[PDB]
Amino acid sequence: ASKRALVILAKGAEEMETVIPVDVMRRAGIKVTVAGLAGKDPVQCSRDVVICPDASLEDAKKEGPYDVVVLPGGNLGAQNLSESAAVKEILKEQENRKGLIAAICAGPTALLAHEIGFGSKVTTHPLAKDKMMNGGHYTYSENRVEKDGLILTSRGPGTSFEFALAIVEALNGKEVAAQVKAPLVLK
Amino acid sequence: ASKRALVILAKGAEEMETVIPVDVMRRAGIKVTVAGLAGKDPVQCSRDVVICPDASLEDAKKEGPYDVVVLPGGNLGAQNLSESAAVKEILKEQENRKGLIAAICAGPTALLAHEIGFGSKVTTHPLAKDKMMNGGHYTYSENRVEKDGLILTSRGPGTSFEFALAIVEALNGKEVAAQVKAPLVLK
Ligand SMILES: [Cl-]
Ligand SMILES: [Cl-]
Ligand SMILES: [Cl-]
Ligand SMILES: [Cl-]
Repeated sequence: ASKRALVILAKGAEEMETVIPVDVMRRAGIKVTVAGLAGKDPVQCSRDVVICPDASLEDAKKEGPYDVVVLPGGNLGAQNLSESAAVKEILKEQENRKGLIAAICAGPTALLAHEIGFGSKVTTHPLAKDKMMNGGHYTYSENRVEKDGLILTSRGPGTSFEFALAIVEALNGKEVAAQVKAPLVLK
Repeated sequence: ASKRALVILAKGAEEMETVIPVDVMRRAGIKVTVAGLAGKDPVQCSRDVVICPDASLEDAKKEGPYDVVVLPGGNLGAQNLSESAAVKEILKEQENRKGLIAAICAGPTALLAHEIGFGSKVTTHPLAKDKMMNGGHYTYSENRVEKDGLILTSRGPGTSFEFALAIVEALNGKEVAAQVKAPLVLK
């Protein structure tokens, strides 16, 4: 069976950090559900790109479990994720079942909000470090992608490909990640 | 007055090559219109991301002229662009007024189809080289971004940030491009 990914899409998400992982994961043969936090209506992202989700989160969360739960960044998107009881339940269940959780840019701050993965080495966007580190519940890294067991984090739009390929490597292995990578013309 | 960009969005466009330039150009303060080739309805991109355009191309083309016309890639998107009389008219008018034309991945093959910028040095995705070079009307480059006067081309999803920043540099200058670049956490 193919691996499955849930990408939780909130108003104010960073559209690059949403689309790059969705696209790359689909290139890797992962079945990706783009789930709208607020419902099935189109989502206005941080830079005004409007993305139509595959499903509401309400519906998608009934079709679990997923091999990865992905949290895009965008400050306002991440705040929305941080405020959601549905997201809290999903991430706690994912942590409890030892499933991967992946978050980029400000996205990792939603892990703090929901008390997920404390003790992990993490990265974030430089501008999100102080938020993430409030209370000292994580150990900070400046690596472009950081993975500490089942918590996978990354820094910003420019690390999105590396983040997505790390997800692919974790789920489908190094060879699939290398095969997906080559046609992308990465630096 | 701010500079203005028209991004022409066709079914089968590469969503990363669509969203990265839109987002980066908006970060640079460019007024970007995402124009749907087929009309104002949501567009299903190559990897099934669905993007809602700002306007139809029919409508957006009445609000010209634009400082840049941007053609995303995606093989099926580029074919759609190549088959469109509306796109032909837009690109011919843009070339005639010495305005920038920017195309990525397979996107440059639409320049061939519409007989735009012959004699220019161009790049494309490696898999689109032979299509682009049919007839020897361009000189090929393996540079990640190529700019020959008002024809700006680039290779693939992984060169999208460099492509977008080259657009920004051309329109708003080197300092604005460097300022936009820094928060992206590029390699
Ligand atoms: Cl943001
Ligand atoms: Cl290739
Ligand atoms: Cl394609
Ligand atoms: Cl910064």
